Amino acid sequence: ATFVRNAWYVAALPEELSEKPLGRTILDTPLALYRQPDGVVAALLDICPHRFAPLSDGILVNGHLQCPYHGLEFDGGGQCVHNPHGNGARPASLNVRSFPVVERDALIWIWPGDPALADPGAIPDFGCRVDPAYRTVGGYGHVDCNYKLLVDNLMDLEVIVGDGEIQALMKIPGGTPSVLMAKFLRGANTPVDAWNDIRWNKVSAMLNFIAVAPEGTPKEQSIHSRGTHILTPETEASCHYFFGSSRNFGIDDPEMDGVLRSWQAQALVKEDKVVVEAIERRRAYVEANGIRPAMLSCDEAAVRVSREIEKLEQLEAARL
Amino acid sequence: ATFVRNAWYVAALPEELSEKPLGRTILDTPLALYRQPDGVVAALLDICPHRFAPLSDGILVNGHLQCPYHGLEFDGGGQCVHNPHGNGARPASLNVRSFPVVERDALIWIWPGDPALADPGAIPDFGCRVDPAYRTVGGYGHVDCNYKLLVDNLMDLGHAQYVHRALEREVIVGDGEIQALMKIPGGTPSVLMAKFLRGANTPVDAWNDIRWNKVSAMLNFIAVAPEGTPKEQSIHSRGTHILTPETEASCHYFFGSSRNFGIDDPEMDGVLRSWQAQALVKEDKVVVEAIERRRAYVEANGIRPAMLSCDEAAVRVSREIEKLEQLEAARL
Amino acid sequence: ATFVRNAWYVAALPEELSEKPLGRTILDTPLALYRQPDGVVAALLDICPHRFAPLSDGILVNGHLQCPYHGLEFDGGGQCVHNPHGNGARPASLNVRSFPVVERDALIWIWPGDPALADPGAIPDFGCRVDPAYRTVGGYGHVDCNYKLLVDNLMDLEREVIVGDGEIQALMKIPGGTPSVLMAKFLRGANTPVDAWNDIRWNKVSAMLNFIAVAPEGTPKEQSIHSRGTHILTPETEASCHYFFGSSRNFGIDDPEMDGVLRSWQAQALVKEDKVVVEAIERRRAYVEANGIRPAMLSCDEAAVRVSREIEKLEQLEAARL
Ligand code: FES
Ligand code: FES
Ligand code: FES
Repeated sequence: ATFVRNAWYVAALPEELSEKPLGRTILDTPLALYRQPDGVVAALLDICPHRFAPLSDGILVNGHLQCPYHGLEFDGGGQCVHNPHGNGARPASLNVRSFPVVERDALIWIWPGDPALADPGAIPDFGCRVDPAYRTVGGYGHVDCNYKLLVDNLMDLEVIVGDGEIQALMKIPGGTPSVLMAKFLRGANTPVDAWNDIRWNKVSAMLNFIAVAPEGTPKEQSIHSRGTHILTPETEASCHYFFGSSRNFGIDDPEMDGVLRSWQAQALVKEDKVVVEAIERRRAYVEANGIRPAMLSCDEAAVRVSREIEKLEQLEAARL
Repeated sequence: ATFVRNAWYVAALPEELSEKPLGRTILDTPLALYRQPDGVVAALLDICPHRFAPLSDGILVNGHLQCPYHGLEFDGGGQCVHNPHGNGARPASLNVRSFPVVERDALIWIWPGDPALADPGAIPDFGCRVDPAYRTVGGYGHVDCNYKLLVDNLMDLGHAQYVHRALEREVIVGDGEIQALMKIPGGTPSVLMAKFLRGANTPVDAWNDIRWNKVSAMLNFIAVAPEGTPKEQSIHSRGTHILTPETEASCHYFFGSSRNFGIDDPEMDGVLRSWQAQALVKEDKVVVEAIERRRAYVEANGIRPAMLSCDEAAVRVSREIEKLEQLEAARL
Repeated sequence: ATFVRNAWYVAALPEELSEKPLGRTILDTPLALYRQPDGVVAALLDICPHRFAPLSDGILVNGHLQCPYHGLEFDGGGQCVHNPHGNGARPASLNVRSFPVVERDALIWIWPGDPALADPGAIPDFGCRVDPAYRTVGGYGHVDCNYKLLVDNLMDLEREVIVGDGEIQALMKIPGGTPSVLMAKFLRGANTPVDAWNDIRWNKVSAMLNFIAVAPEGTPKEQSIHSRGTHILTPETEASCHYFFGSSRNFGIDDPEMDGVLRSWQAQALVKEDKVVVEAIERRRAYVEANGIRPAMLSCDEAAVRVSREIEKLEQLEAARL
């Protein structure tokens, strides 16, 4: 596959991690993701340097991940800290590869490329996920399609182009009938404007803005929800979906939490998950013939994000 | 893959189609087969020209199939007839391929190859399925084997279906049509078939004929008659046995029975609608599906089949099919 | 795939075979295994010479395997003995390949390569399996890993490694010990201070026989209370294999309760937690091969490394011939 490795991707949501490691594949790389007894998240290559057993099937022993096959022990940095055989010796060849991980904005970000180039300044800005003004709920979903098809889906219903960031803004005075959603509709009564924005950040992290407000008031003074919609490639033809909603209205609604923690309700439904997986199963045919997609007006935002990913995939491929 | 695309194939039975589209793959081509408001059947490539969503998961909107992804609308010809986006424009690139589809003899025929060569006069004659002189029942079956294995099985020496237990032989070969004939005067095993025997009582003649038409469409003739009565004035059933490749290693089987006996017998309809009784026994599906899993081994070693006496008709259908494979492989 | 075809491998346990044929694949070769009316075991290529049907889905007709498609009949040599078609003629083109098979030591051995080199004298010695002095129990397992990984797993006086011709032995005596020399099942023999042994023998390609022993003080190794475990692997595909496991013990011969706990034989030929490691190692093969990733060997690996490289040398010899 052709992946963009020198970039931050979400590998998990913080609640998924524990002292029991989680095995998850990121850009065709099996990682063992666990949280150390002092709370710091580690990401080790899920292939023991000895005879390749899966570290993610082990447990922590004195805060060290102990391989379930023969008991080599590893720290968050990948250094072998205990060898229970023979002279107990730990040459450098017993170290497992370690990945940069930064926990920020209720997200576990990982750098799968050159670990020396990992720069926390490049992590996309998702502060609303930790903002006490917002109520943030969400979850995880696995999808059997290449990540770019869900990037299209999400970049879909003014387009500003920046460096490693793209914005697709739509302001809707009144709409086709009423430009009010059921959750927004109960807020006020006087005539309203609505917004439907989404921001794309380098590789495949996205944040939308769904808003309704009386008359023509500050966009930020509206009743709104910011959607976390982040994709991380799993294999060339599969990916992980991290979705979440940060709402500023009816914050302490235990009922609203239920519908928004649903897979079909916050991200793509059953017919919407079926569309991307179904498109993916049609890839071999469209490629075998000369079948290229037919663009419409509503595709400008998606096409520009697609071209940014294409540039990045070619630029890294040029390196190797 | 290796298919003979310039030929007519059955893609569905009429009763499978309605205004809710059916997704079916024919010779590695995903089709959406649906019936328009006036009942006329359309056959579109199941890949929307926009972002490749499956049209078969859509519905009709004012009689037009609307893609469930972004709402483009198509007519029976694949023409884009509504664009709900932007200036609404409908350039030619928003057309989806349409395949020649002809509903005839209670079968839904499709031409999966070069549409310029699709000639409805070439569709094999399965008239007995609409002949009010006959009672016609049948159904559908899917099998995990290359279709030629089920064509071999059906062209096999005096081999009938389970519900059909019991001059001599003759194989006539023509252009894209083969007939393998058997007349059994009086017999030695049995001349009355279990389902037939309730016709008359005195000693009889028996027939077991089968017709093959270009690429995998077959119609057999299982017959019983007293003494020496006209072959066509006999008690008989015309069996519809049509195979359509799905993938290189799987296929669709459309089986049917056109009988002139027990026309108003619903008990008889039940068994003849049975896929193991009429088309393929469970032990035969296991053999053919098992042979398919052996294809990689026999090809990797040099293993060619050793033919017997009971194989004359099938080997000829096999060689006719192969020539057609060559005609297409040469063109491109 | 790269297999060692000029070698004996177990294809089954005798109780798996009967007059009902068994389909099993050995080194990418589909076999039909059945036992003839006189008890003699035959091994035919599971591909009928007519139209490639599974012979293994057939039945015996007068001791001859009858193909379930069209009824051809085969004897133990693969010879077609009945053709129910036409003039009944049976040209040689209707014979199916037959494989050398030798039933020995309650094992079904097969030579999947060149039949001209098949020498029953090269079958490894597993006599304890038929020794009336021993009580033998075991079974079968299929595992989704290349067989070398379960040879690695199993190859893992103090610890001494003996190397012979097509034979490697890894011996361990634990004199008295410091952790424990008493095993849970063994402890109910003697009680005053004890020695323990854990040896394992590997014979060419992938047949292994271990020795688990416990005995008081310093008594003869052959006079200990012990079990000789059968651990034989046979490749199925590039990435799957058959596991034949067994226990031949000299203690509690007539104990049917004892038969039960050793038939929970996850303990010697680890097959539940141990199936999980090798299948997981196998699923990582594409990554470790795609990068230049080689295993880092330790002190506990001398036996495994020598057996692995002998398996490797034999693979090259055959790839070299062709
Ligand atoms: S083999 Fe994984 S730690 Fe010894
Ligand atoms: S795929 Fe976009 S309109 Fe059908
Ligand atoms: S395939 Fe075995 S006899 Fe026809």
